Amino acid sequence: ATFLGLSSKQEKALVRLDKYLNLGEIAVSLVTDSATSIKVEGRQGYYQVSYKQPHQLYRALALLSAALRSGQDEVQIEEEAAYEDLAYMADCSRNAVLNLSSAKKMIEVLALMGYSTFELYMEDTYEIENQPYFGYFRGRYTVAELQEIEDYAADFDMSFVPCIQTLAHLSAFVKWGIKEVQELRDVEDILLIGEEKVYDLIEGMFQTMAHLHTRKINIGMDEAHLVGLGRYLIKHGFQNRSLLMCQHLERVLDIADKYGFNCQMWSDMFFPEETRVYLDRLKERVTLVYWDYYDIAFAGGAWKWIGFTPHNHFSRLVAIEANKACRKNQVKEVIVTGWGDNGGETSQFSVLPALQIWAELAYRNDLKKVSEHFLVSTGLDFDDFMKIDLANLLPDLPDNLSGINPNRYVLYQDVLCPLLEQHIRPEKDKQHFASSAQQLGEISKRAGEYAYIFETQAQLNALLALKISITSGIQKAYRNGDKEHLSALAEKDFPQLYQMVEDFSDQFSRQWQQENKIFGLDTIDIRFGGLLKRIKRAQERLEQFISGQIDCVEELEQEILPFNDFYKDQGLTATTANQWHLIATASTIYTT
Amino acid sequence: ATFLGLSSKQEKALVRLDKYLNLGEIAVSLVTDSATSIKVEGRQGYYQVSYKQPHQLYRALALLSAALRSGQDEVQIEEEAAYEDLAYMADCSRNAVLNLSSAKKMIEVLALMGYSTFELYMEDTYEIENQPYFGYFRGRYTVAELQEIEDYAADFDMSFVPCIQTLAHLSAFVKWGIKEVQELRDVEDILLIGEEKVYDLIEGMFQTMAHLHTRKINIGMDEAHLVGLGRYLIKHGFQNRSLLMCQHLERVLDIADKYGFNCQMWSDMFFPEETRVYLDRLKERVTLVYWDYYDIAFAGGAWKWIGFTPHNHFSRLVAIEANKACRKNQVKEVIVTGWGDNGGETSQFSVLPALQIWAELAYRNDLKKVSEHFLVSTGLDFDDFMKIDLANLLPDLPDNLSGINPNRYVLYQDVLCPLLEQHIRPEKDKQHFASSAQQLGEISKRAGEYAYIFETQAQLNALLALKISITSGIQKAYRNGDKEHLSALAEKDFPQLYQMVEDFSDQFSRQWQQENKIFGLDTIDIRFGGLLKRIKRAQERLEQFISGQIDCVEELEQEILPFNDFYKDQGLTATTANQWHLIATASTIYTT
Ligand SMILES: [Hg+2]
Ligand SMILES: [Hg+2]
Ligand SMILES: [Hg+2]
Ligand SMILES: [Hg+2]
Ligand SMILES: [Hg+2]
Ligand SMILES: [Hg+2]
Ligand SMILES: [Hg+2]
Ligand SMILES: [Hg+2]
Ligand SMILES: [Hg+2]
Ligand SMILES: [Hg+2]
Ligand SMILES: [Hg+2]
Ligand SMILES: [Hg+2]
Repeated sequence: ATFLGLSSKQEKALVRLDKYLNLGEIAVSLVTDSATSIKVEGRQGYYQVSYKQPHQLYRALALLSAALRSGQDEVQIEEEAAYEDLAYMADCSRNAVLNLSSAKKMIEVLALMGYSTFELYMEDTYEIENQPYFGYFRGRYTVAELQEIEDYAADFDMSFVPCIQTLAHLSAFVKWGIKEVQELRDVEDILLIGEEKVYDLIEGMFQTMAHLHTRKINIGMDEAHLVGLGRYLIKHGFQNRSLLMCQHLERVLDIADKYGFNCQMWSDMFFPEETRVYLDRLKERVTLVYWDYYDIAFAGGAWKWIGFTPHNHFSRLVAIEANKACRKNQVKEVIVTGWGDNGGETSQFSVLPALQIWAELAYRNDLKKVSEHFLVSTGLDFDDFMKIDLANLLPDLPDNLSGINPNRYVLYQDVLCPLLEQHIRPEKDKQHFASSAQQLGEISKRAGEYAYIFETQAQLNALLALKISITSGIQKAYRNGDKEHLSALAEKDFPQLYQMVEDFSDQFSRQWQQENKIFGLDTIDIRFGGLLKRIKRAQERLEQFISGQIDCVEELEQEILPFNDFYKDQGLTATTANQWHLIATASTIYTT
Repeated sequence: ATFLGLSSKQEKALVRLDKYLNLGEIAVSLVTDSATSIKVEGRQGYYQVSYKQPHQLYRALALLSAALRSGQDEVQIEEEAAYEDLAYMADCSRNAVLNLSSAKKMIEVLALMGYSTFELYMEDTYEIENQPYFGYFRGRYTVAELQEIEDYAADFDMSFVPCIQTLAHLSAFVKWGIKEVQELRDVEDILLIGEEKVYDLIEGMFQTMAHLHTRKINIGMDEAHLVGLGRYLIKHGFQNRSLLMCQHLERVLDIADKYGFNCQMWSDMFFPEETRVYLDRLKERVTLVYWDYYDIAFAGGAWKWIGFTPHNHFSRLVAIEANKACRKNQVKEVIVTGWGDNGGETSQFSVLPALQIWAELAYRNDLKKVSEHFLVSTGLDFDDFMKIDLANLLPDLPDNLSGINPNRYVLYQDVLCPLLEQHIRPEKDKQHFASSAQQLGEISKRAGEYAYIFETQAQLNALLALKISITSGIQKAYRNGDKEHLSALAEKDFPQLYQMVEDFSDQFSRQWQQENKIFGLDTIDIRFGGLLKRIKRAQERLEQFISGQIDCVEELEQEILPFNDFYKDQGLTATTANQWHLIATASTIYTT
């Protein structure tokens, strides 16, 4: 395709986007026009594209590309976006730090979908001068790295917003047993309000970020129960948390003003006479984000924080209702969040379908074109990609319940002491995982550049089917005194499970290294390594029982109880279990 | 030996103690006499033994046995013990639950040393009716088990005291995501003061213990910072912790009175007008224990809570000074504590030397006979046994600093990302571990029934020497670009280290199963498994660097910082690091 009206910047962007767009030998002319967000009109090889914001050029061209692919000659497309800003925020704080190459790829995909803004969630994963422990061995971003990511987004006329923490959720930093860190602490993951060394740290934070072009930052500042209740209380006595939050936020905003920043934060804080007055003054100096995944921006969820497998389906359900509500309430700004809770085990690209869904709702208020446009963004079929969710999609789950994550807890639970066993239907769930493995093995064959993430999932599902088979088989066979069936498992199925887990670690490690810096993979080595050792223990214990070397396997004599009652009121068998250390063992492991 | 004056009970005890005592063909007559704790007098095969308390018969006979072994014919021994009660408390709450056979062996050894009382520290590791999650998958003791242990001690005229928790330090119980448990919580490891369901639980505790003969119990009740600051504060607003502690303790003592129990607790609490008055009333209803390991009982330390290797040497140093001070202040009761912090990795029998030390100080006020008497108790040489400490006994450490535990952190630290590296002297420490391995290999050959614990230590020390060699070798070789030296390590030393770690897990597992119930070993499988997987990663990463498949190993490019500054003021290189999850990785692992 050839163009008239391009800037040199747009020329370079189109060189980068060429592999995605298949515009062919057509002629395109560009107009800037704020009558509508996007307009595409033309026929017989000559098209005019108009956009309101420059970044919207790239979605307009995706719509053109899709329309032509559909075999249209005549094109007449018009879109008025509901939101002035549409952002995607990746988590780089949960062990998985997006590598620069992956950040670039994501920026390109977001450009094509219509996002205006890229955000990174960094608790401690950016360098601060004079704070060598901050992000120590975490793969923290250098200033040069953050600049490179920012500048790459700016090349597509996209904005960049760092999402940091200025009070709480700094657990990876505050663990260091060095005075210059411990003196910054209130309690648990919370910094000490009123400590000048804490305000020194926070100025360091802004000094790092002042090296970027952006002057928009998310400072966190959500409310935590224990704020003011640790070393603060010892220092100062008890104080109204609202009052402390007010003290702290003013200090932070004064630092931010010094570096020219505009601050966004969670609304919580703003849900005694003189503190109410303080509150009303501060609210005017900040933008608020209202979160819900299940002068106000809305934060929606792209579900990739529940283990190894995302929930694009659930994301779609809530996106549809959230979009209605945001429109009703004239919301100007939406941030789609890609959290990574408790180890960052889910692919950074696992939620491309959810991302396209939100783009479509924002621009068209429907999903009528989601497949066609997703094909431009990814080169793949949307329904294929949506099957990435399968390890969570147990047959007959209610579709409106969140967090149900058997992908993770079936994997990590013990074999001899299976804490989640009563939440598993051993035939029904096993057959689902077995079938899912087959479906994903086929998709991976046609997934191209994304095949690697489908391979991980195919292997997980096959691993889960066999793990349930062996685990539930042992419980039955042991209860019924069937040493013959136990010997068979020990001889054939155990070595097969062990090998499958090893192969799964090798595949996951390929996925991780493709997407993330190497830092953080180590926690997963530990978890996989522990699982392997426990599988081996299970085999060994059974062998000793079969051979008569022990008279019973005490693990298998224990009554198993429900793991939690989170979905007891809804009557589910499956559940949500999303902390590895509570899934893997009933013993102490972190505690003293 | 033949006896006059024995009860049938004493007859049975002497049958059990026969393998330890080598009295030969002598004649012994027994007298009860409170003029002194113990008296042994006689010659030419005829001896008279007098004791004040019945249990002291067994130490008296140990002293006789030792005196005869020394080739004495004429014996004239007299001892006046400084303390009316001398107790040993084993930890059964840190993952390692002493099995019944080991409890019996320990009781026999304590009898011979002169202890009056055996205690078990059980946070959640005893069954409570109607609380199925309490001790769930922990190897909690049944009532029948606690009875069997109590009765075995009573057979030697020894008392039994359960040491439980009635407010805090219930972390393994409160983690269960079930309403009937979560409703019992204040915050972290702390039960909810003022919740009637909490008082129901505590009555369950006493109901279990009321099945024993003993009516002496330790209820814990130490002070915790966050008492009253979690769900309590939400329910009730802020309260003076002293006042809450006072409210709670009265309730507990009222329950205890109902079941006939006398309660001991930590003194902390007793370090507004009307609360001071409450305090003074409650103090009269309880016995207090004053702790220091570094109407008042003293709790001394037998150091076995710092990893895989004890510190009998440090225990001796503090025992000597603590004994002086307890005598000066007319203390009537001493409890030697065998804590198991953070996984119970140290042998339950690792501290027999410390135990004999305290017995000797209590009965003789010196250690002049420690070897001779220890030979009766264990069948082994005291100085041999003291070398069990070697993995902690780095040359030139100051002998008065506690917790220095390179046995644990050299083992668990990463290879690619060694967080404790600056606290290691790679030649000096490695040579110490190498030599220690040799010394312990020789001792194990002559250790008899205890050989297994020396084998564990010999293997640990050899493992540590090689792990330092490889780890520091990689840091040097990588910094100096020496891919040849890296290839050598990958080819020879890595497989050797991996095998040594596997063999060490197999040996530790034999030690564990000898001493403990199977529950808890699983956390150690996880830790060992993770270490194995990280060793494999290290090899793999180096291989890819050597072969040119990657251009750098980013892990090895990081500046290493000190791990902590705990002993910075004293100028040490070694340190104390005693939480596995902070040693093994800088990444998040328990956090969300
Ligand atoms: Hg954000
Ligand atoms: Hg304020
Ligand atoms: Hg506030
Ligand atoms: Hg919305
Ligand atoms: Hg909304
Ligand atoms: Hg058994
Ligand atoms: Hg105790
Ligand atoms: Hg009171
Ligand atoms: Hg008190
Ligand atoms: Hg003492
Ligand atoms: Hg003392
Ligand atoms: Hg590199």
